[PDB]
Amino acid sequence: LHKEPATLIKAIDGDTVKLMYKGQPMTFRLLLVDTPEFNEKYGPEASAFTKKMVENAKKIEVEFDKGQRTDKYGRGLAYAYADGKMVNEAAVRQGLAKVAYVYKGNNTHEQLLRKAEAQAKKEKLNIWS
Ligand SMILES: Cc1cn([C@H]2C[C@H](OP(=O)(O)O)[C@@H](COP(=O)(O)O)O2)c(=O)[nH]c1=O
Ligand SMILES: [Ca+2]
Repeated sequence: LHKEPATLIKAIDGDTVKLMYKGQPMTFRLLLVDTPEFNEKYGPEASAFTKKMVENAKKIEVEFDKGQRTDKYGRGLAYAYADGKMVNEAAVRQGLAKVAYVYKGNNTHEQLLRKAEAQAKKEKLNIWS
């Protein structure tokens, strides 16, 4: 896979963010994860975690997987990086996202993220407390 440039337009919630990619505004949905909705338990904490990570980054990048690059709602589907650190992984590692929505052929980082979930669960963090 390849990292590509993007810039933050606006944080949205734990697993979606609005970015400018190739000069166009897009909502991105993070691959392979599910955060609680803002209205649910840990939702506000997941939103705040992803907001801080993307707002504090000097450099945002997106990395598309091998399959679909957009979903049925027109959201980009990607791995997002903040100063080199994967947001999708970091939210799972802190127990603020579950591994989810693992579709065949857009699942390059599945094992990396399942290892992060196992660690968060062993630590009883957040969702796993
Ligand atoms: C993450 C992901 C979500 N989606 C779709 C499945 C779900 O459809 P439904 O809306 O019909 O439930 C929705 C979940 O996104 P949210 O968790 O952002 O609600 O997005 C994909 O199609 N591909 C993906 O990789
Ligand atoms: Ca969600």
